[PDB]
Amino acid sequence: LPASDFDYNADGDKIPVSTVSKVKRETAKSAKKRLRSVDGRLVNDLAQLEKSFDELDWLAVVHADGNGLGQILLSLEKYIGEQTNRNYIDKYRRLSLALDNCTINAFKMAIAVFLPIVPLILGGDDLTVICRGDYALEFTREFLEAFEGQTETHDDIKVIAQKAFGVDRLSACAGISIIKPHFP
RNA sequence: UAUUGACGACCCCGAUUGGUUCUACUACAAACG
Repeated sequence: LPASDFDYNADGDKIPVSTVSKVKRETAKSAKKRLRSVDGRLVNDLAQLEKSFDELDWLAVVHADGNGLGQILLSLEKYIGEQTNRNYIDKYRRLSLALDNCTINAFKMAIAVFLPIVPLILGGDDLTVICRGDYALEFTREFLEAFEGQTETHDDIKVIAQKAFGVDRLSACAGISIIKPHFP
């Protein structure tokens, strides 16, 4: 885009930026708050990992994505049980909230493996975070074990998954880059 | 029953270990005000 505003690069030099880029950077402040608020152990900023954790020799972007919700929602009329509108809304709504809670709860469990971890996106059935490298396969194993364990026990998912796939759980998968800290 | 009647060199290397252990990329420049 054309330049419209000025902002500061990571070196702190003033640079030309678009109004798109400018409003994104303005909002990163409210984002970093909300992500940290999930758990006090979390680090607010990649800069704050660099402050608090100079020992790090590696870093890992984790990206994790929930599985099957789209096909369930495309078919949810089958799975609500009683074929009535009032039940559809309730089941649809609670299922959607339940997966957000499962992702949050599974995340607050998994971080016990470390806290040198910065969340980037954390909501719905979808997670991505910057971990301490050489703790991310273990954090993601623990997260995916805890995401299943959450969706097993979480009543609002349990019965639907049973009718959808014959087991009372959902699943998620993860990509784990594992990167040296200055790498893009 | 125990006689016949003297010659002649050999060995030339043999057995075994034949790799073992550590370091396997490290900082960077692009990420981050």
